[PDB]
Amino acid sequence: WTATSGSCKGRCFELQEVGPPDCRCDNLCKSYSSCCHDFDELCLKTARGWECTKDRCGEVRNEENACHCSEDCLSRGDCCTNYQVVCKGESHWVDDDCEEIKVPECPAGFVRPPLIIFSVDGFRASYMKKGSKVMPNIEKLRSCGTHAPYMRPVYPTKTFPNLYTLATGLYPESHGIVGNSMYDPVFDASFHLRGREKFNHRWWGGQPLWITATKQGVRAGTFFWSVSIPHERRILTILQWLSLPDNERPSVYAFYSEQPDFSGHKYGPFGPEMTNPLREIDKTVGQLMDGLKQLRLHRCVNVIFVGDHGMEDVTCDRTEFLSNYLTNVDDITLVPGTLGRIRAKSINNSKYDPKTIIAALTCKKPDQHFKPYMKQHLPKRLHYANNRRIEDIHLLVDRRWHVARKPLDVYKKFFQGDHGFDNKVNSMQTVFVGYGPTFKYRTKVPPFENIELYNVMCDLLGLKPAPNNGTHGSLNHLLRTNTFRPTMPDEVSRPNYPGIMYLQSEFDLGCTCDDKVENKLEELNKRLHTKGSTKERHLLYGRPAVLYRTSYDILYHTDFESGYSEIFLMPLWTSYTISKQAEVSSIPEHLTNCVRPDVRVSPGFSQNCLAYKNDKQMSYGFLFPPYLSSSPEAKYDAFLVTNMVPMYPAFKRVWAYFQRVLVKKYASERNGVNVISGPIFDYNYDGLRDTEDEIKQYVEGSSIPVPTHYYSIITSCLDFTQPADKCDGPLSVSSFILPHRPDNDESCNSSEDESKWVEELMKMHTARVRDIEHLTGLDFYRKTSRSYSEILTLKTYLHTYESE
Ligand SMILES: *[C@@H]1O[C@H](CO)[C@@H](O[C@@H]2O[C@H](CO)[C@@H](O[C@@H]3O[C@H](CO[C@H]4O[C@H](CO)[C@@H](O)[C@H](O[C@H]5O[C@H](CO)[C@@H](O)[C@H](O)[C@@H]5O[C@H]5O[C@H](CO)[C@@H](O)[C@H](O)[C@@H]5O)[C@@H]4O)[C@@H](O)[C@H](O[C@H]4O[C@H](CO)[C@@H](O)[C@H](O)[C@@H]4O[C@H]4O[C@H](CO)[C@@H](O)[C@H](O)[C@@H]4O)[C@@H]3O)[C@H](O)[C@H]2NC(C)=O)[C@H](O)[C@H]1NC(C)=O
Ligand SMILES: O=C(Cn1cnc2ccc(N3CCN(C(=O)C4CCCC4)CC3)cc2c1=O)NCc1ccc(Cl)c(Cl)c1
Ligand SMILES: [Ca+2]
Ligand SMILES: [Ca+2]
Ligand code: NA
Ligand code: NA
Ligand SMILES: [Zn+2]
Repeated sequence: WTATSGSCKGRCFELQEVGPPDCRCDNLCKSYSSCCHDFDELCLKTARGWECTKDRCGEVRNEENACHCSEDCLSRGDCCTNYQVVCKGESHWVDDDCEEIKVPECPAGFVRPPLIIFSVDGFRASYMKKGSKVMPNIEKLRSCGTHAPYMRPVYPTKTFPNLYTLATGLYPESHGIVGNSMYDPVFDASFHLRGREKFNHRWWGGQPLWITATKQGVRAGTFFWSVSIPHERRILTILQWLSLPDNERPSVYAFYSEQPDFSGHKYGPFGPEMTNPLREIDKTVGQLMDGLKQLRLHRCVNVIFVGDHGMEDVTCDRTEFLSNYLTNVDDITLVPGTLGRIRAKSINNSKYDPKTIIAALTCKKPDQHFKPYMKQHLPKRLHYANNRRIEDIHLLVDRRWHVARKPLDVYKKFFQGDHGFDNKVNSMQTVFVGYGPTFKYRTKVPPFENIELYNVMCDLLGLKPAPNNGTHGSLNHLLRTNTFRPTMPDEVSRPNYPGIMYLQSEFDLGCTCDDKVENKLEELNKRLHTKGSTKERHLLYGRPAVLYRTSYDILYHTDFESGYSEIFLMPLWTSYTISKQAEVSSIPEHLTNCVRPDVRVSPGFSQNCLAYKNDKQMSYGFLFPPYLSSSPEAKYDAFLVTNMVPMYPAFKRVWAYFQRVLVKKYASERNGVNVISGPIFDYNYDGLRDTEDEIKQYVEGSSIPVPTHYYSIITSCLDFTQPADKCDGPLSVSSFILPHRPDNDESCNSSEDESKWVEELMKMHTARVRDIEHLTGLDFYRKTSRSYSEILTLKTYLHTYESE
């Protein structure tokens, strides 16, 4: 109940919402149907439209008007945005030459440059080039300020998850807005874009920027807008708030546009009907900039022009129906469209079984346009599993397609565009431009992820960010000033450096090796290798730091270095360099089943071969590949028990092809590569290193833990004219986190030769170095010649494998 018979007189667009049942006059009152009776008359004036004209100049103030052209309007802060142009002979902001903003040029009383975030729904990255002739204000922001060619949204590429990620710096699994529609089984409640459940604060986790600001004494209202307030009124409201007295004036403002998304769903991303919405958004940017110019704020405020996601061609004929795969379709609930989420229709149905649903949806049709996953099996780069609102069964939908439960859902529900797909898909990429005194001038920056922007907005406002998933400092290169200068994290565990401490006969591991193969010259040589004489070749960027408490040993060898965990009985990391000239060899016949005790490491802290013999499901692989040994003699080191890791035979197919074929291909293409590989344990799918007591699976009868994934980080010189091991400047990286699965059901073509499917798998599981850091508690690139912020940028890089 609202007592709507209070009044908005002197209260229009108040920033502090008032409490029920009192009537409201803030920018969200319409959403709650709680505005006072006179809100439209007083706060939504439209008389005489939005523009000054020659005849209005110097008019007697008429309080009925939408905006003013009387002489007093500048001091009232309520001129139409083109007032000075029409009436005072000024130019539009867009017609002024760009001039570098070296310092804030702000009116007296301004404590800091204000931040204005201008969010555009569905603004696909390629609009910035393709629409540039019809968007001159946006083109001036872009060309004169700091821009990226695109910005990567989060998955799913839907509105609410991305806008709330922009506000919090958090992945959707952590802030809790995991889709535009959600069911929370603990609350037993549902969230939808339409309706009121979404007003309940219990859905919205993390700390959005307006709360971060408010807590730290910086004034800031929410970034939401009632859809029915026209854009011209939103702009005039912002300009009015900027005219408040110093003690009352916010420091952060948000404008939101529902375009071009609204039209893009109707017409497709490049429908001829799309030109006019792009023109109208550009006109709104022009109103804002002219308005700022009038207030002498156009060289004071920092403006961010940012989108939530792009838009793809999608029509209802490209729909897959679950009723064509499942006999039991009425026993499931599907959240449909550009992603699928499946759960049981009834919690009382004891015959519901996820394994049978997954199997019925796996590789059933030749050109099947979706792929089912248990959520823990989704690519780790999506960070889309650790929330009870995310159903266990997920469908990754191909770009341009939908999935639905039954055909009647699609015709008893027009459209030509949609979004929501994998966030690496080119059509889903969106936009970032920063313009103002704190951003750089005429500067292009590489693409980056939208999770990084919260920290930068905190930096722009002098705020300490709440804990988030950005890597603070990784976007320092966007900024002229206010950079954040992080220190590297402190190493928590220092390594042991064991020498030869055990005799062969102390081992009873059930292993064998034909290595009894028969010199002062070359014996000192082998000793030096074990002491670390080649370490500068194979550990190019320092050893990784271990950021938690544990017991581990550094082991040196001719061809590779490793950090060996006495707790997990395997390396945490193994590092090796492969030059462009390196030669690939075979595992010799006499060494096929060779495993050798490591006399530096106790039998008690070693794996054993008998466990692998007994475990009929589990085999083993090696982290440093024997195929890339530098010599027949060095090859023996590759068969050390301390280089062994547990591997399902299905996974060994993947791993062997990567090691035998792809590493050398990369070294050939990149002029040498340095590779760091290792295991990952994430049994609770939280994206974070498991402790020993979280491990759900061991090699049968043993204490050897089974990794959930295997990673590799492959580094070389950005200037590929220099070899990876003699690189003078910036680095180039690609990484992956491959799921360690006992089948290749994910790869529908896995019956074919590995050259037809393995690299496709690896691309799907591409990762940032930062993702591996979270998953391992290791910190890489500790010893380089590069600035720490540059290294943070490198750790956030994702190699996406999309075309231009
Ligand atoms: C991305 O960045 C974020 C932000 O840094 C990272 O997330 C943090 O990760 C931490 C570890 O997972 C986690 O720390 C836990 O916090 C518990 C207190 O949590 C509440 O308070 C905080 C602070 O205000 C708040 O933010 C939380 O918000 C979550 O929960 C509400 C729902 O109530 C949601 O609205 C909100 O969206 C958010 O949900 C997300 O996080 C929770 C986990 O907290 C998930 O379950 C959700 O699915 C969702 O992802 C909370 O309101 C604290 O109690 C925990 O401590 C327990 O565990 C530690 C382990 O160190 C142990 O030492 C303690 O003893 C304790 O154990 C006891 O409880 C156990 C569980 O019941 C029990 O089993 C034991 O036996 C013990 O009794 C823990 O410290 C932190 O909350 C989140 N923060 C956020 C915002 O998500 C994230 O990791 C980053 N991602 C990557 C990939 O890097
Ligand atoms: O603006 C709209 C549509 N719209 C319109 N009217 C609304 C009225 C109320 C509320 N609620 C206020 C109380 N509320 C909260 O206070 C929670 C959010 C932060 C912590 C508590 C829960 C949410 C949300 C909306 C809303 O979405 N869409 C654009 C947009 C802009 C910024 C962001 Cl971040 C997002 Cl996700 C979406
Ligand atoms: Ca959107
Ligand atoms: Ca974990
Ligand atoms: Na076995
Ligand atoms: Na397969
Ligand atoms: Zn949309």
